[PDB]
Amino acid sequence: ANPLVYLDVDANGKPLGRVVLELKADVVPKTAENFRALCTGEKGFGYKGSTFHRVIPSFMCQAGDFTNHNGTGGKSIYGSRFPDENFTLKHVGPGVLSMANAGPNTNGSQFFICTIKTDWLDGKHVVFGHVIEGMDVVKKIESFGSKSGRTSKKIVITDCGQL
Ligand SMILES: NCCOCCNC(=O)[C@@H]1CCNC(=O)/C=C/C(=O)N2CCC[C@](Cc3ccccc3)(C2)C(=O)N[C@@H](Cc2ccc(C(=O)c3ccccc3)cc2)C(=O)NCc2ccccc2CC(=O)N1
Repeated sequence: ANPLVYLDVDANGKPLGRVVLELKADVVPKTAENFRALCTGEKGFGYKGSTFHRVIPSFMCQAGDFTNHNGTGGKSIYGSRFPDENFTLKHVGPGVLSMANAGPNTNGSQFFICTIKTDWLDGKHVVFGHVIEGMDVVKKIESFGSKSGRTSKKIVITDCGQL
């Protein structure tokens, strides 16, 4: 079965709730495993305590830069980056979970959750999961974003793991 993982998120130290994500290990096993292991911290590093550092209304909420917390960093469980596994799954609508990158073959740890259909990212960002519960939490995160992506409050993944 595809793994389910969670992100528990605060805004300014106030809980927003839990996002439940299904990882499509059937289609993108390697990309799904990276995210799963970063949620559990099993390699000695991962998402716990890091932030949603770029949140753009009517676009997406981006997180996972646990080295620099600013969108320039992060790393994968396989090394500093790994190639795009495939582009099979598409940016079909809100709730899509997809890998951030700095161009081709630069997947590390940064990821995003879409709040609209981001079809122009098809073939450029590897989709690997979807929100199955807590989309309302994602909408709360989105409400603290801005056109530049700078957040109005400190949005923190206080805990995460595998369900
Ligand atoms: N209301 C409606 C609004 O509609 C507007 C629509 N806007 C859209 O379509 C927009 C239009 C185009 N602008 C953008 O690309 C926005 C870019 C942006 O913010 N920075 C700020 C952060 C830094 C930069 C540049 C930089 C500087 C140093 C090192 C690396 C990059 C630029 C970046 O690029 N960092 C990646 C994140 C990442 C991910 C993984 C790694 C990594 O492991 C690694 C990389 C290399 C070697 C080893 C490891 C590093 C960085 C970033 O953030 N990628 C952008 C992104 C992220 C998620 C989803 C999509 C998109 C595309 C987008 O945003 N496209």
